[PDB]
Amino acid sequence: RELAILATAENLLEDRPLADISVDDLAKGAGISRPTFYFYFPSKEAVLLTLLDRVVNQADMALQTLAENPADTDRENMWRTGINVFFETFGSHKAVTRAGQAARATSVEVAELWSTFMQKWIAYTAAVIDAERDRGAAPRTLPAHELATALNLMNERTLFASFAGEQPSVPEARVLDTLVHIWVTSIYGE
Amino acid sequence: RELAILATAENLLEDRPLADISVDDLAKGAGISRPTFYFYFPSKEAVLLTLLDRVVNQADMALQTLAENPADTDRENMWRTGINVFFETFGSHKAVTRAGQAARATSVEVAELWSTFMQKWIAYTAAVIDAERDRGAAPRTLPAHELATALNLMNERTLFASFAGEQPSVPEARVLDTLVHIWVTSIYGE
Ligand SMILES: CC(C)N1CCC2(CC1)CC(=O)c1cc(-c3ccc(C(=O)NCc4ccccc4)cc3)ccc1O2
Ligand SMILES: CC(C)N1CCC2(CC1)CC(=O)c1cc(-c3ccc(C(=O)NCc4ccccc4)cc3)ccc1O2
Repeated sequence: RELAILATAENLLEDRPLADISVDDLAKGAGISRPTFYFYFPSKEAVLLTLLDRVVNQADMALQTLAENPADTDRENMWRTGINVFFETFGSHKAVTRAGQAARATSVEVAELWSTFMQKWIAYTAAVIDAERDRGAAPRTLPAHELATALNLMNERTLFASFAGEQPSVPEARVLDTLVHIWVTSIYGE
Repeated sequence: RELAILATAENLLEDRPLADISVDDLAKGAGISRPTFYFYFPSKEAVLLTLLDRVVNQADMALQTLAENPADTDRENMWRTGINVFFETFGSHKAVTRAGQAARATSVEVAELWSTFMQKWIAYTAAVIDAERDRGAAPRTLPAHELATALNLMNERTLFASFAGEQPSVPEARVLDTLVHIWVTSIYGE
């Protein structure tokens, strides 16, 4: 029933925003009463928070698997494989991504959830850039953590604008090549 | 009196969000009645739209002046000078920038205003990258317009996160050097 509320909410977010979705709409869809819904979730906001949490953790766990299982290819394809975890994971959950992003303005818990994982992904990127510099593969240019921060923020804004079909945006079919180019040139360039 | 409403609103946005500012608060501050306020502006939303419009046009006009008056320095400093128009202009109007950005979620007019200028600044960046490639200064890598789009979206997200003191963010004293590095390496790198 928890899963049916989550699936119903993800389905309804494809067609319209959270503002335009009611607890009644969510309960109706999961085959339960308004009061039974409130046993599982304090609000329609708490339902989005859970969905965004699953997407963010799915992305995180897939990046952990990648880190532990290095791909055997040139650095450019190694980087593409990694940026692709975020392209595929968030790109398979566009509605939750769109509404998760809006909800950062209004929800302290969503803002904190996003803040914690971005800190984690930036720190991993900084550690990878430092390891590439120690092994002599990348030159010592910007502070690694400041470079990693800007490249992660770029990816957040650029992936999400592509997913939303925003004007302006990189066409979704071109966004992965675009971000890999900028990571590789900015990390390895003198 | 229009100017006094605008100045009052900019002042009040330093201390709290638009949601927490009333028409009465804006009228009080400009030394006028609620009804006299509504002669000048249909809403507190229309007041933000005007303020964001002044900032965006101040940025645009400063970039036009730069384009017409090339700085006489190496390419790296030419690019820094340009990114600095956005750093200084939006950085001198942090509260309007912060609330202008939030208001994109809720205001079609703010979303369209932002969309028009980003299209204009991306097109200028694409034309500059193409001119650098025609003169043999930059290699033909990514489509210029897709590169320009990603670099402009990076700058929007990275400048605004710095201004807001977001976690995570590039410290404001480091953000200009960070974006110039990534523009120069991604535009001139092979
Ligand atoms: C060549 C060798 C030295 N590398 C190859 C790559 C790897 C191991 C060592 C393995 C990997 O996969 C990898 C991945 C990231 C990464 C990618 C993208 C984001 C990213 O886009 N985050 C912003 C974001 C968040 C949420 C929504 C949208 C955007 C973050 C980190 C960094 C470093 C890596 O090292
Ligand atoms: C070396 C020679 C070939 N160039 C030198 C630079 C120049 C002439 C030719 C002159 C210039 O000043 C210049 C500036 C931009 C520019 C910079 C930043 C943004 C930018 O950050 N926009 C996103 C944004 C919007 C609003 C808030 C925050 C961020 C856009 C365009 C591009 C191209 C230029 O050509």
